[PDB]
Amino acid sequence: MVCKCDCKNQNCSCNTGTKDCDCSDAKCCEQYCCPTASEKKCCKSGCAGGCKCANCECAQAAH
Ligand SMILES: [Cd+2]
Ligand SMILES: [Cd+2]
Ligand SMILES: [Cd+2]
Repeated sequence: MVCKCDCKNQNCSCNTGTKDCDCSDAKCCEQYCCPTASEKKCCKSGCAGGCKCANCECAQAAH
């Protein structure tokens, strides 16, 4: 329920893009791995860096 910004990620509804907590309408304060997963859910949320999903910015070869 809202991230209130000031998270441990980037481009996650904060003072660096959108207005304030605009990402989704239920969750956002998650621990993403890549910038293409913050509000793209390009990969399963929870990746603490270097996951495996090649479909995301982490690489290029599907997940
Ligand atoms: Cd991932
Ligand atoms: Cd990803
Ligand atoms: Cd990743």
